[PDB]
Amino acid sequence: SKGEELFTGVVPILVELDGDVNGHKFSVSGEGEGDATYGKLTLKFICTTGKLPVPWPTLVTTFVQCFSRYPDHMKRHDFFKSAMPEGYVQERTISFKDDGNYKTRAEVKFEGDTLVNRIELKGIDFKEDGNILGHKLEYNYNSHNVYITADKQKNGIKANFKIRHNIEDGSVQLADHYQQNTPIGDGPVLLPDNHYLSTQSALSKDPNEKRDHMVLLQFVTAAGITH
Ligand SMILES: [Mg+2]
Ligand SMILES: [Mg+2]
Repeated sequence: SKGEELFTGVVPILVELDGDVNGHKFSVSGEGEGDATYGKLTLKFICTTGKLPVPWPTLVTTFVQCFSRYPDHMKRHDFFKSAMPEGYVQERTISFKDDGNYKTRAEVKFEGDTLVNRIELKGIDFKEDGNILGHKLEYNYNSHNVYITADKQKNGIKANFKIRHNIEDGSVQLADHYQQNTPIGDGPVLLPDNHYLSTQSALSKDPNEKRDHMVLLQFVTAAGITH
């Protein structure tokens, strides 16, 4: 298909986010590459405004599910690649249990041969010394299942999942995710049967990088459909 064919090799990625969380305004730029053949992502993000005012882990899901590996027998269920190159809008509400929420609106599309994710993020209702604004979350990341369903009147998809952020005291900060995706272009997209994406992520630091930053290595496989 046109869209899937754009992902058979290594594709460079750019991420650009502007955020406002409880009036703390910040921006992040990221770069790296994806290899959807292996479900593989490598990205490095820089906060360009100084110190990031929320913990890096809380932004991982916001910072390109077209790089998930869809098994061959599941090709017909890959909405994300089918919207390319024109792209899709991706919107979420991320509800941090007993704390505030993020609302995000992003557009994921090609600019030339580069896959771009441009995001606007708004966070409200955060506690000044909760786990987010108080920076109480460990610098690590768990493995999740992203449950996808068709959203036929939008010509797109929805997703619902729970992200678990470990807290430095050993507890966990839940971040409920609700997601909607809508194609931007006029080409045919794929409306999938129910399925999920199996995720795993590893966070690290670049020892020579003195700006506030995050290095992310991520592997994602679509699953839940046998034939
Ligand atoms: Mg720049
Ligand atoms: Mg079917």
